[PDB]
Amino acid sequence: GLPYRIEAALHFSNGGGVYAGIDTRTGAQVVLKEARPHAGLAADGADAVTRLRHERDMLQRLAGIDGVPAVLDHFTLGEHHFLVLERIEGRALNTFFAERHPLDPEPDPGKIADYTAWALRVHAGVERLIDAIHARGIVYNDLHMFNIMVRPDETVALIDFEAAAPLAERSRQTLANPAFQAPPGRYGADVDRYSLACLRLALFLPLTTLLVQDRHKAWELAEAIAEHFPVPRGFLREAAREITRD
Amino acid sequence: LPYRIEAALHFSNGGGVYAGIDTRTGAQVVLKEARPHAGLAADGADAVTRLRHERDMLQRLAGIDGVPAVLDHFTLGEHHFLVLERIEGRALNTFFAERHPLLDEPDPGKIADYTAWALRVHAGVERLIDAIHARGIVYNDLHMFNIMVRPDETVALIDFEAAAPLAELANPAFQAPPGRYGADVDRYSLACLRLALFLPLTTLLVQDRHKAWELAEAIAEHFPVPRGFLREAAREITRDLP
Ligand SMILES: Nc1ncnc2c1ncn2[C@@H]1O[C@H](CO)[C@H](O)[C@H]1O
Ligand SMILES: Nc1ncnc2c1ncn2[C@@H]1O[C@H](CO)[C@H](O)[C@H]1O
Repeated sequence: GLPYRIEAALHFSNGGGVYAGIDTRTGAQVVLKEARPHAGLAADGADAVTRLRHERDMLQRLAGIDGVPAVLDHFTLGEHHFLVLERIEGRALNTFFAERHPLDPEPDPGKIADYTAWALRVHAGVERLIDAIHARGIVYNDLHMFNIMVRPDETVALIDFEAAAPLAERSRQTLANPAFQAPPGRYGADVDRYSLACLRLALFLPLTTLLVQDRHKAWELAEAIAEHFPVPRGFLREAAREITRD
Repeated sequence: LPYRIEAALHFSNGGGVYAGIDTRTGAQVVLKEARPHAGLAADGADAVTRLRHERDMLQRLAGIDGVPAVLDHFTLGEHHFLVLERIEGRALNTFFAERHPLLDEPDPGKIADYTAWALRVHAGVERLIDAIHARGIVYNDLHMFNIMVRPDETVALIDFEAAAPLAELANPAFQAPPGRYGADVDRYSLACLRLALFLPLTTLLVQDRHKAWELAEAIAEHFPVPRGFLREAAREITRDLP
C-alpha cells in the first residue's frame, strides 16, 4: 500500500536498516530508515525506534538548513517505524582517502596546490554547516569523514543525526574521532570545535599515519603537513592548539 | 607498522573498519581498531570491549570455512588493532537491488537460475551456521548484510561481534519472536532468510510475520521453490503465534 518503492538495501545495524527508494507519485529519490522495537534491559540502551525518533526530532530542529537532509515523511505500521528522508547525492568524504590520497611520494605541485585548495573548501563548508547547526541550539556529536557528504558541486552535507543533542544539555560524554582519542571533559559546541580541528589535519594525513599517530603528535603533524602542503601555517597551528588544549 | 591502510570502510560506536595490505606478504587484510572509552554503551562495554569479544568468538571458530581468520592483533599505546582476513566476494544485500528486481513478466530461465542460486546460497549459509553451533556459539545477526557470497558461490559470515556462547535480536525483514534461545535464535533468522531471498524489498519491509504463509504462497507463484522449503520457513516464523 506504500507509495514508496524500495530499490536498494544500504545498511542494517542494531534493529535499524537504511534503504534507498523512490516516491512512486513523483519519481523522487528518497532514503528510508526503519526501526523495530526491542523490549529489553536498561543496560541494552535505547532501541532502534527510540533512536529513530530522536534523529527525526533533530532533523526537524535543523529543517531548512542547506546540508541537512529534509524529513519528507514518517509513519508506523504496527510498531514498525518508517522515516523517509531526502537523498543527499555525492560521495562520503572517507571514500576520497582511497585514491585521492596516494599525493604520491614525489608528485606534481599542480595537483598538490589543487588538493590543498580543495581540502580547505571542504573544511570551510563543513564548519559553516556546523555553525548553522549551533545557531539552532544543536550540537552535532559525530563529526568525521564517514558522516560528511561531498556533493557533485563540491558543497558539503552531513548524513547521520542520531547522535546530535540540544546544546543546552551539559553532558560529559565525548564521542571519539577515527583519528584521535576522545578529548577528556568537553561539552557544548566545544565537542564540535574539537572534531573540526581533527578534520583539519586528517584531510592532509595519509590513512596509515592517521590511525597510528596519537594526539600528542599533533604539533609534529601540523609542521609536517606545512612542509608538504601550501597551507597557511597558522591554520594547522590552530588545529594542533585545539587538539592539545589539555 | 607492517600494514598499509588503503581504504576507510566504516566507523561506528567508536570502532573503525579499514581495508589494508600486509606490507610483507602483500596480502589483503581488514583492519579493525578501537580506542579505550570510545563507544561506551549503556552496559559499560566500549569499543575495546567489543573488539576483544569479537576476537574471542573468531578464535573459538578458527578453521571453519566461512569464518574469517584472525591474522594479527596488537596495541599501539592504548590503541587496539585486530587484523582479519579479507573475505572476497559480494555481500548478499547488494544482490537484492541488482539480481532480483528484473525478475518481476519475467524470463523463466533466469527465474530458474536465480532459484537454484538462492537455494545453494541458503544451503551454504545453513552448513556454516551448523558448524558454528557445533563449536558451541550462536550467531545472532544472521541476515543479508552479514553474508558474503564468495567468487565460487560459497558463503561466509562477516561480523561476529553479536555472536555469543550457546549458554547465555531483530531481523531486517521480521521482528524477533519472544523468548527464543540457544541455536533456535539462528534458525528463526534462517527461516526469515528463506522468504527474504524471494520477496521484493518493499514487501519484505512492509509485511509482518503474521503473513508468512501468505508470502510463502506468493513466492511459489513466481519461483520454482519447493513447497516444503517455504512451509518450513512459514512454520518456523509463526511457531509461537495464535
Ligand atoms: N539521507 C541520506 N542521503 C544519502 N545517503 C545516505 C543517507 N543516509 C544514509 N546514507 C548512506 O549511509 C551510508 C553512510 O552511513 C552512505 O555513505 C550514505 O550514502
Ligand atoms: N573480513 C572482511 N572482509 C570483507 N569485508 C569486510 C570484512 N570485515 C568487515 N568488512 C566490511 O566492513 C563493513 C562493516 O564491518 C562491511 O559490513 C563489511 O563488508
